[PDB]
Amino acid sequence: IVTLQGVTGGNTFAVPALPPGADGPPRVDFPRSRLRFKEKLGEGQFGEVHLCEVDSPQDRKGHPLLVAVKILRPDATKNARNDFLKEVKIMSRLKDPNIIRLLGVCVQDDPLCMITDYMENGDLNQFLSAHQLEDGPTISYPMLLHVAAQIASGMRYLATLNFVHRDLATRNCLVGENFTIKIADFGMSRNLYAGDYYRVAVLPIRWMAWECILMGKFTTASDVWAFGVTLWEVLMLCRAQPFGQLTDEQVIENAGEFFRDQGRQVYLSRPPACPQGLYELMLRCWSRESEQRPPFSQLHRFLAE
Repeated sequence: IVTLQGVTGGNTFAVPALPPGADGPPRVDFPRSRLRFKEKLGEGQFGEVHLCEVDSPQDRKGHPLLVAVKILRPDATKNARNDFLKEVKIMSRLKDPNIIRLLGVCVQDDPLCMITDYMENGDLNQFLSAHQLEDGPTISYPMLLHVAAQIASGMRYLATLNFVHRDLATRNCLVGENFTIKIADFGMSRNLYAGDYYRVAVLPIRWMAWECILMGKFTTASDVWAFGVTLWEVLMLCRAQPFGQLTDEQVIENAGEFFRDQGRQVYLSRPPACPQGLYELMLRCWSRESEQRPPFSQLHRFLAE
């Protein structure tokens, strides 16, 4: 019923009817000549996402600035251009330390470009999956909770705006110096994460709540379910895929069992690094009834303290 993929490949947010801006993007277009291509993160139907460096960004500090660049095709239809510009207005509202920010745009010419901040160490799945827990590089358990706490605060902020992410996961959490986290939305565009999506729509079924799969009902409570799975990833140091032993069909089968709720379902097991109390809170995010799932305000309080 619902497609989540945006025009340039990434996933889009579910947003209320937004008042016209009267906050917003920069009034001046970003000089394209200042974008040095580095890599192609992913692609969509009418565009692509690039990683680019920027020299002398005054117009981490000493090194060059990494940025993601959404690029619409020059031959994009008027509907595609309107969709891209809907994404712009949404990303222009995002102003939080743990959320990516719209840094510039290139509208007055072709192709349409969206410049957003990008973190130094790429996404958290690739970075964390190489670490091991302290008794390759190592990470402490307090630093893990520090990562999870930032993700909670990011969603808490999105919750205050009535935004719904609909594709939260470690692959959409960007990491930089000192385990600074910024939530983003590029993973859906990446070949590297195809296994995380089921073709139909193309959906991240392993992170979706049962009502997203069986009714297409995405809400803040369904982002809490995804945050539950994401927290599980972090405490597993991103070593395995959620329900990785199951096929994509068995994952939909399992969603029906969450709905039937007769004990035939299976939940993710407690990660070795996870205390009992944190696992219990993790399980509350997977409650059958949306209302029984914790709010991000309460998740942020537990993880920060």
